[PDB]
Parts: sequence; structure tokens; C-alpha cells
Amino acid sequence: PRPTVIITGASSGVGLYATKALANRGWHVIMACRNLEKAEQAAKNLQIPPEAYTILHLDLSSLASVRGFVESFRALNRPLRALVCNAAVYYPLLKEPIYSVDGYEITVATNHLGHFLLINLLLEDLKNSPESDKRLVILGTVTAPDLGNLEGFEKGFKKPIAMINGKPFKSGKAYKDSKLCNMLTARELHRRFHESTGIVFNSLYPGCVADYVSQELAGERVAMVVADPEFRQSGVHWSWKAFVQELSAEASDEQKARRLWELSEKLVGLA
Ligand SMILES: NC(=O)c1ccc[n+]([C@@H]2O[C@H](COP(=O)([O-])OP(=O)(O)OC[C@H]3O[C@@H](n4cnc5c(N)ncnc54)[C@H](OP(=O)(O)O)[C@@H]3O)[C@@H](O)[C@H]2O)c1
Repeated sequence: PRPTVIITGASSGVGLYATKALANRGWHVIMACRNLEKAEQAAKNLQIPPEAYTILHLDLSSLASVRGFVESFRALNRPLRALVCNAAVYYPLLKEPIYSVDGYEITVATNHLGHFLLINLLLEDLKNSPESDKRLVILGTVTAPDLGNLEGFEKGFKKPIAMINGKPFKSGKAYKDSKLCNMLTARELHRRFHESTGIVFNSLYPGCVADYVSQELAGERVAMVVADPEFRQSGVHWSWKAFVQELSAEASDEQKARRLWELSEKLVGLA
């Protein structure tokens, strides 16, 4: 019946090669992508058997699209074994911010807020699934950049607010802030839900993937964290030969992780 894993941002890079690696291991991969034609071209391009994947539309920068993707996935009537939050956007050259359809600065909106809504919905599916070895894996970063007292979120994160700490827009820092949000979400997931659900919640940094380690190897590392018994440990950040990486003070701040969660629920319409 083939275990089922959802991978966001599966049409390129780490996510595409993770799709390849898990399809090779006998999994059925849901490629959750925003450009359906680029995704089908990429899967064919890597010679992934069509039995092993299903492409569904997901645009993380639109909260309505997130809910639409979840609807489409649930219509397949496939029990979920794992979720990989891999998609990310980075805009190195912007000097002024870009806002999502929902009104949110696009880097944080895509990399954190859209994933945050997706996680909260698909947690329901992981809980209900009868699989015994269920995992939610978040792609993190090397930096283990600062959210202040989350003033930008406390005020609702609408234009002209463009940074989580409410200070002036900086595009490179917006990216790092968004990856710190990913790390804090992985930590709060473990704290709140690991004992209650038995789901393994962790993160990983696969290495520096110019395009240094290859995209193919990075994808294989994602597959190990998803599938291999040696990585069945909740609440840890894996880094590379793999080791448990101690996190920064800000990423280990449990009050901040909880407050980020509460404010994020509000911003995505879950409160
Ligand atoms: N590259 C590195 O060295 C490195 C290092 C550490 C961590 N990471 C992390 O690894 C993960 C993947 O990175 P990558 O290097 O493989 O980058 P990538 O090749 O540019 O792939 C990013 C994927 O995310 C998707 N994406 C962007 N916006 C989206 C949206 N609104 N909705 C749905 N999907 C969206 C992209 O879709 P499109 O194909 O349509 O553009 C693309 O498939 C990220 O979380 C990144 O932070 C990367």
C-alpha cells in the first residue's frame, strides 16, 4: 500500500531530490507545489515512476491555497505517514517588501506562516493515521537574526509592517528570521505534541547545497530523517556522520516559541 509522505516545494532542489529518494525507497510522495506544470516536468525529468507520486497544487503564500491543498490531499483517502516542510523563498535584492495576497511580508508569509497553517491542519491527519512511525520534519538553517518581542506580529503584521520585530525591512534578515521561526515551530511541536501523539517532530540542516554538498545527497539526507530508524528521535536538530546540533539561545527560548505559536494562529485564522 506504500507509505505516504507530503513534501512542500518538491519541484526543485532539495525537495525534488528528496521526492526521488523516498520514491526509490518505496514511498508514495505527494508533491505539494505551486507550479503544477513545472512539477510534472521535474518529476518526469528525474524519471520518477508515476505510481510513486501525486502532484497537488500548493501556494504557501496564500492561506486559501493552503486550505485548498489540504482539501485536495484529503480527497485521496491516503493515510499520512510523514510531512516535510521544505519549501522556502529568498529575495536577496529587494529593498522594499513584497506582500502576499493575505497582506503579509512574503518571506515570512511563505516560509513560516503558510507552513504554520499547513502543519496545524495536517497534524489532524497525522494523528488520525494508523501508521506507527509518523514524523514531521522541518528544514532548518545553519544559524544555531532576531525576533525581538515579536512586535510586528503583535500588531497584526500588515503593511507597512515588514519584519517580525517591527523594525525596518531587511530582506536577508527576513529570510533568517523566517528560518528561526521554522526552528521554533519544530521545538514547540515537540514540547506540545510528542508525548500526546507519538509523532516524531524534528528538523535538519542538510548542508550547504550550492545550486558544499550536492542536491542529490541533501535529498537523501532528508529521506533518512524521514524514514530511517536511526533518526527516530523527537525534538532534535540533525546536522552533518549526522549529529544532534545544540541550538542557539533564541531558538531554545520556550516562552518565545509558545508566543510565536499563539500569534501565528491569530495571523492564519486559527484562533
Ligand atoms: N540551498 C541551501 O544551501 C540550504 C541550506 C540550508 C537550508 N535550506 C533549506 O532547504 C529547503 C529547500 O531549499 P532549496 O535550496 O532546495 O531551494 P529551491 O531549489 O529554490 O526550492 C524551493 C522550493 O520551494 C518552493 N516555493 C517557493 N515559494 C513557494 C510557495 N509560495 N508555495 C509553494 N512552494 C514554494 C519552490 O517552488 P518553485 O519551484 O515554483 O519556485 C521550490 O520548489 C528550504 O527550506 C531551505 O531554507 C537550504
